[PDB]
Parts: sequence; structure tokens; C-alpha cells
Amino acid sequence: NYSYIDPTQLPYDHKWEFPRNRLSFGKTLGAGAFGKVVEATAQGLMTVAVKMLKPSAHSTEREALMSELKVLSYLGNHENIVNLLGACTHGGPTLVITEYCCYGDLLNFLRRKRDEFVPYKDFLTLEHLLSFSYQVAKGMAFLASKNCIHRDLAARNILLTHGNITKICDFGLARDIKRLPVKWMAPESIFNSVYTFESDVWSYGIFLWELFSLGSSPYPGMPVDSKFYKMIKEGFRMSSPEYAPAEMYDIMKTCWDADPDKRPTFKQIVQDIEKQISES
Ligand SMILES: CN(C)[C@@](C)(c1ccc(F)cc1)c1cnc(N2CCN(c3ncnn4cc(-c5cnn(C)c5)cc34)CC2)nc1
Repeated sequence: NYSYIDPTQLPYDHKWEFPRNRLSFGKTLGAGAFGKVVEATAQGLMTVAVKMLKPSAHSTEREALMSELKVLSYLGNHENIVNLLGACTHGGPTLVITEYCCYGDLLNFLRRKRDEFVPYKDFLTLEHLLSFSYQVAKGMAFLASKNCIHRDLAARNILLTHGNITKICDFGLARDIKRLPVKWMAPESIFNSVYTFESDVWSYGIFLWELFSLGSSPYPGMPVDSKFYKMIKEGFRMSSPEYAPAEMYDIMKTCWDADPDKRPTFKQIVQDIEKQISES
């Protein structure tokens, strides 16, 4: 007589419905063979992003897009996620309208800032990197508090907008807890297809390594092959990235514990980074 409420089973909430012909589409923000995200103007909702599938997409991607709409509808608003603003469902393919983040993804932002960075006007600083790590931890703590896992946390899925605010995007693989980004995945996810709050924490560790290397690719010179899998399973881990303070590398190392039970929670990570910020 007692059941979990699965957000993907709930009905669409028509409060999100927006007239389709009041969108005016602009530049491409992301694209693949079966879908794209475009900038648009939305009369009566301002600048927004619109996620949509291409006519070649199969029914599985279409179901996945509606599921993502339903997860975002359930989660509610948070400063550190790219929030749902509206949807178009009647008489056409699903359009998911989200917030537009004017500075794009953090991976590309960090990479173009390498010549304008001090590791301590218009410069990226260590204070900014600490802030970004704090905000992403706050956003992931929010997801976990709603029993949600993201499953593709990476610097490429963190966007930057005004006020130096970072926002987690792309909830297409996000799941409620009752082809794959292998180098960001926890070993139990690779080996046993198991995803948990603790495997999101592993990915956050990889994200921190990206952050404090200003966007370097993880495990450089190590292709995904049988040798990569054995080395991760037997305990190989990346070294401290070049700009990480010792306290942040300590967080990374615990995020990468082979035992999920020994990894920190996002709530614990938030409180850790909070103490580091106050010490500054
Ligand atoms: C990977 N998948 C396979 C797809 C293709 C997909 C899957 C299913 C679909 F049905 C449709 C598409 C995909 C999903 N997601 C995204 N990204 C793109 C970035 N995007 C943004 N969202 C809000 N604002 N914003 C501002 C900027 C910005 C500002 N300056 N510059 C230079 C860029 C970028 C964004 C968030 C999501 N791209 C591709």
C-alpha cells in the first residue's frame, strides 16, 4: 500500500505549455545527429534555450526527452541548475524551454581563459575556481536532496551565466532513485551498470580535476581500453591537477574511493568547501 512516486510516471503539468509560434529560433548552442539545442526569443514568457529532436530521432530519444521534461518539472527551481521555463507539446515534437546561460559551458570557458588566469582586471582567479566548485556542489546537493542522480556530471555540462553563476545542464540521463562518458564514470557503474548518489560524487571528483586543470582532458594519454579498465579497478587515480589547493585534491581523492560507502556526500562536500571559502 506504500510506493515510491516515480517522477517520470507523473502526468505532464500543463502549467509549462507555451504557444509554439511565439518562439523565434536563433543560433545553435549544441547539436548531434538526432537533436539540437538552440537559442530563441520567447514572447510572453526574453532569451531562452530550446532543446529539441530532429525528425530522424527514434521513439526512444523522444520518450527520453519527455522523461527529462518530467524530471525537471518535479525538481523545481534552483539557482545552480539550468531551470525549466516552459514546453511545447501539442501538435508537434516536444520542445523543452530552459534558461539561457550567456557564457556557455565551463569546459570551453576555462580553456579560453588559460592566458588570463592567476592561480592566487578581467582575469580568472583561484577564488573563481573555488566558487565554481562550491556552486556545483550546491546544485548537486540539491539534486540528491530530491533523490535525483544526474549521471553525466562533467565540466561540459556546467554552464556559466551572469554574476559568475554556474548551472548544471543536460538532464537527459537524470534518474530518480527509489555512448557513455567512461572517463567520468565510477567503477561500479562501468563494471555493473549501477548508478547511485555515490557515483555522482565520483563524477564530481573528475569535474574538480577538470576545473583545477583549466579544462584538461582526464587520464591524458590513456585510451579507453582493457588496460584503462584494469588500472582504474586496481586503484590508479589521477594526480593533483596543477592549480588545485591541497584541500581540494583531498576532496577529489575521497570522491574516487573504490568503495562508494567511503565517498563523501555532496552535503559534506558543501560544508567542506564552505570552510575553505571562509579561510580566504
Ligand atoms: C548531446 N545531446 C545529444 C544533444 C545534442 C541533444 C540531445 C537530445 C536532444 F533532444 C537535443 C539535443 C545536446 C544536449 N544538450 C546540449 N547542451 C548545449 C548547451 N546548452 C545550453 N543551455 C542553455 N544555455 N546555453 C547557452 C549556451 C552557449 C552560450 N554561448 N555559447 C557559445 C554557448 C549553451 C547553452 C545546454 C545543453 N547540447 C546538445
